[PDB]
Amino acid sequence: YESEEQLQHRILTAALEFVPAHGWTAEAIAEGAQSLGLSSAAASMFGKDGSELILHFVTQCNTRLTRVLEEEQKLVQLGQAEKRKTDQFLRDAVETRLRMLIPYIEHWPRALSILMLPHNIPSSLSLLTSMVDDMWHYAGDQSTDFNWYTRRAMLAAIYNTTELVMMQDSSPDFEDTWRFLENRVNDAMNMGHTA
Ligand SMILES: CC(C)=CCC/C(C)=C/CC/C(C)=C/CO
Ligand SMILES: CC(C)=CCC/C(C)=C/CC/C(C)=C\CO
Ligand SMILES: CC(C)=CCC/C(C)=C/CO
Repeated sequence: YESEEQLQHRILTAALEFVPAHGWTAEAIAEGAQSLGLSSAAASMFGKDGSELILHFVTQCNTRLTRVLEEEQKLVQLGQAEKRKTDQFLRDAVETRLRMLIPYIEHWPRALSILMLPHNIPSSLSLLTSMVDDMWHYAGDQSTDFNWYTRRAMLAAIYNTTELVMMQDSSPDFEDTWRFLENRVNDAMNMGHTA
């Protein structure tokens, strides 16, 4: 027994395994359904342009991030890890989140162009905003903050800038991307005295 919303969630999760081979397409969705033992006809629950699969992927990545940040916070509470200052915390959080893209990196510029279509932009912006909100919550944010916008605008700019750099990066294990991110974070957290 399971609801329709749950059923569609499970199919789209399974479809992700096939995006590397087939792109953000109905074909990936149909392979996902079949990999679960359902009919390929279950792809007909979804559109053809890939928007639902991509938005599903972004949401899932944001959920995985919060679970990672929760786990890391628990290590801190048990005395197994140091509490990181904000610059290192943010660098690690953005890296954790962007690494989730590595298996899909050849397809990620295409996904970004689809997330920017007019009918997707409100949802893509909500998801970005929720992501940076979450990151700041675990970085130690207070419920009430006069710097609410500045913090989120800055962190969104670091994230998106680094994402663009990563789509050009051929260095081993994206070395050059994480060095860029480190510099962007260090400069944003100490903007008054940057080079
Ligand atoms: C603020 C503008 C103009 C674009 C950002 C919206 C966008 C392209 C989001 C892509 C997906 C993303 C970065 C998700 C993070 O949760
Ligand atoms: C690759 C495509 C089609 C779009 C790039 C995604 C965006 C919106 C990048 C701009 C984000 C940025 C560099 C800073 C925050 O606005
Ligand atoms: C774009 C901003 C600042 C917030 C997301 C818009 C919104 C309230 C969506 C409801 O799901």
